[PDB]
Amino acid sequence: ETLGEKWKKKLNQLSRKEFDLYKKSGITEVDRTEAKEGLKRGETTHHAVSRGSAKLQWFVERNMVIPEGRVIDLGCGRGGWSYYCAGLKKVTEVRGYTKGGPGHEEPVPMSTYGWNIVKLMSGKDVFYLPPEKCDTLLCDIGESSPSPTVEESRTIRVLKMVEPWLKNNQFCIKVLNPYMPTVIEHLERLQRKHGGMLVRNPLSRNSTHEMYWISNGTGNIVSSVNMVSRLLLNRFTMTHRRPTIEKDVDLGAGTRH
Ligand SMILES: C[S@@+](CC[C@H](N)C(=O)[O-])C[C@H]1O[C@@H](n2cnc3c(N)ncnc32)[C@H](O)[C@@H]1O
Repeated sequence: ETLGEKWKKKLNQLSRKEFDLYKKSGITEVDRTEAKEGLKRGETTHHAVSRGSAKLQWFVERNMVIPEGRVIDLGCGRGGWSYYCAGLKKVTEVRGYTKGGPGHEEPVPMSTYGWNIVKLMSGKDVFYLPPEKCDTLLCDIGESSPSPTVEESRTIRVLKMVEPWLKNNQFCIKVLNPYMPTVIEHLERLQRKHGGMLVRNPLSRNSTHEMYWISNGTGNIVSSVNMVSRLLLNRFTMTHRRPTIEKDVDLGAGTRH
């Protein structure tokens, strides 16, 4: 049994109180108060539509994925990754796909900087989408469950779905459950063919073991995964540490050339 699986069982043992104290212990998170207030008033400039704009920003500002050209955003939800990429100088097109409907977030229209190169499309199940030419492949799909075997299957399905989109392009792909042995085997095969590394984002909650497979990096996958399981296990053992609060992103306004 893996370190990750032991973490999961401990997480499933927690009360809602213990869980709520645990999920943010020691993490980093952005302050959404201003954005939530302005979005509630219908403002369409400056605000990120979700915490996701800041999450992708963390990887980009570290050169782990460098978005360029035609960007595909699989599972875009409200659009936080798509709107963020739309303001980056090398990006020329952003196409987001998400399921919508009951249980799922719908794209939110915005006029943040570069909005004119974004098209977000709801009613799209990516597991039925034919792959398209693109220079950056982004994917943030993976629903948590209390069952890690369910999570194993959802993770493997995503990795099998993304591979035909990958053709010597930039990428950032969520790996919901990276500690199950079968997932490891797949990731190791994928890194051999397409390179990259798995990376833990500091803005991810302790309630998920998600890691992101990014195109610009090298490293040992098993080692990076076990380090996260050790980190998440250690955070059970202490009284809640309040999260390191950071400033949310300002996505600006206006068209781009
Ligand atoms: C964590 S959210 C992504 C957030 C987004 N990156 C942002 O910045 O706001 C994951 C999204 O994937 C969508 N999703 C889940 N399964 C999907 C599927 N099979 N096809 C398309 N979208 C899916 C969910 O509805 C959800 O909106």
